[PDB]
Amino acid sequence: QPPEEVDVLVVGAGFSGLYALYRLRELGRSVHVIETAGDVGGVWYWNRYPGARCDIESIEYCYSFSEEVLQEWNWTERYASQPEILRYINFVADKFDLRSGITFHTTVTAAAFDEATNTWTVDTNHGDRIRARYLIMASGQLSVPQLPNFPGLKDFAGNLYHTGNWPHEPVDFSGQRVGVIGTGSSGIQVSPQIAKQAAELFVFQRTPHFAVPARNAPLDPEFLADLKKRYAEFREESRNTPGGTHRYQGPKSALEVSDEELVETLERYWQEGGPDILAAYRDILRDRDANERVAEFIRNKIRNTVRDPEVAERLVPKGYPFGTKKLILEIDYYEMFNRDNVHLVDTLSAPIETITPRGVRTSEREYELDSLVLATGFDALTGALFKIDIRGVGNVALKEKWAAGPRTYLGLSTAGFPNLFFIAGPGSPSALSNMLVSIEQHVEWVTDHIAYMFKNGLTRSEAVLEKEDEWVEHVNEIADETLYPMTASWYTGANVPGKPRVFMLYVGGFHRYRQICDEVAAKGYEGFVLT
Ligand SMILES: Cc1cc2nc3c(=O)[nH]c(=O)nc-3n(C[C@H](O)[C@H](O)[C@H](O)COP(=O)(O)OP(=O)(O)OC[C@H]3O[C@@H](n4cnc5c(N)ncnc54)[C@H](O)[C@@H]3O)c2cc1C
Ligand SMILES: CC(=O)c1ccc[n+]([C@@H]2O[C@H](COP(=O)([O-])OP(=O)([O-])OC[C@H]3O[C@@H](n4cnc5c(N)ncnc54)[C@H](OP(=O)([O-])[O-])[C@@H]3O)[C@@H](O)[C@H]2O)c1
Repeated sequence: QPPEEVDVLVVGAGFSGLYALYRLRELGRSVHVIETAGDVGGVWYWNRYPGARCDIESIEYCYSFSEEVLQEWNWTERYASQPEILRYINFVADKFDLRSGITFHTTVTAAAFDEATNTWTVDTNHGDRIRARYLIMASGQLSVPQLPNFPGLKDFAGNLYHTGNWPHEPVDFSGQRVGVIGTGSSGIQVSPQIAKQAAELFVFQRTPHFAVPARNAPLDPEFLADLKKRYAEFREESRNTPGGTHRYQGPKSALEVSDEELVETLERYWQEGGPDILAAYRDILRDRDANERVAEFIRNKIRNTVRDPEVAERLVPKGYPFGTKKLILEIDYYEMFNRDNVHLVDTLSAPIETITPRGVRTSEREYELDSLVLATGFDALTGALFKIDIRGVGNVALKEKWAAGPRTYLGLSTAGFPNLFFIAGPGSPSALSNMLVSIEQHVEWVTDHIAYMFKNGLTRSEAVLEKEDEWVEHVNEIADETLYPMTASWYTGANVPGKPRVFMLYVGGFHRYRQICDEVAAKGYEGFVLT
């Protein structure tokens, strides 16, 4: 139940928030968190759908700031399930007594910067008004569920769910005719789970996403114990990579190798599982012909997965470069379509016309359903800020500054909004990275800066408008040497009608981005106006 005056206010208590809280306390600053949720966790509190699971190996997707935590915590599986990750987060929160720094059940609704006093005034739906010198937005990247765009949702007679705001008490689909709309990551995890309770499962595909097998496995406790001996060293290796994990960076071009070496090299990634295929050859993101060679191996893998070819070809991702939507790890998802209580409804060929109260009508036919699950993604990267009335200098709304796309210096800050910091968001590596790496560096960097403002008795930090401008053109130029901008993904805002179609992330790799952030801090925060 919030203070009235705080050195730094933080929004959200997922990985970013909790680290921010801890580190700002270690730095002898007053600090408080405001969080919509009932408890700590962010995505891992929200997304309790059955099947929810990490894409990055447990040993990678975790904090490194605390040596004790590395030592004590025991991961059990190659990819943590959501409850295990939530346990981890609750564990870390207990260990550093973080909850006394967090007001739960409370959404921030506006914030306005008082040029008179170099300070932010932050409002909430409960009615609290807090005044802070610095505002840290740790409100995540995928934290505002997107409904799909059509009519008669309100009308549906059965039960309705978004994966991203799933109920707390487990949901029973036993006996039910169930429909899932969305075959993203969330769709692909949640479906094989639902398929096991329900009498009939209908899967509403628009564009096929690319997925490879996770080959999850138990985590050998010998190996864990071993790794613990050199944990910090291992983490440090992950921090000096483009992607923030131990993925091997293929030195070769997917064009230079023969077909035989191609198939044989990719068959090895396929047996092993996980995302490392993305970096099998250096030019898979940089050259349509390179990418198409990998992409085709994948599609055949998918064809040979499903007994019936008609069904199989509808599962085959067509239209766009492999790796340019999030690459998805599947567990028994394609196998699922062999079960005869599962049906793939292709909405490319037969659009969804409306939801009726009895279910879902396409142009071809209607589908009667007792339950319907939306796995339809999130208003991404900007979604969550946009729900807060954030006003900068001159009373400029950020919602408007950014209306043609996010405009940031390093992603960390935007000009015209002193003392405002975005954690792991547009302008930065963000979700193109093991996010615990992207997130730890940002918190470190932001909180170093705040510590350093206080050390030097300064009170106003602002990004310089031309540097912001130079940063944006830079983010776009590098995006444009890759294949990313070419496709409609949440990365480009394309999953939301009317959202400006810009590739929003920094594609240079984490290591490079940190280097830049470091040279910047080294020079007294070049590109900021400090007063
Ligand atoms: C299902 C799912 C799985 C994921 N898998 C991976 C993965 O495998 N690897 C990876 O690297 N990343 C993945 N991520 C990306 C994910 O964003 C990060 O890994 C990380 O969990 C993000 O944490 P965060 O602190 O940035 O914010 P979030 O965990 O998104 O937390 C933000 C918090 O702020 C709260 N909040 C938002 N607005 C307000 C408001 N106005 N007032 C008060 N509170 C507010 C939200 O409720 C939320 O609690 C996944 C994302 C999803 C959605
Ligand atoms: C770690 C891990 O495995 C994990 C697990 C879960 C999430 N995550 C992370 O969060 C991000 C989101 O993944 P997600 O599943 O929640 O959402 P998505 O990826 O945006 O796909 C939305 C889906 O719904 C379909 N769709 C959208 N609108 C539609 C419409 N109007 N009509 C009909 N269909 C509509 C849309 O169809 P299409 O043709 O591509 O627009 C697509 O099928 C991920 O990338 C990860 O970063 C990670």
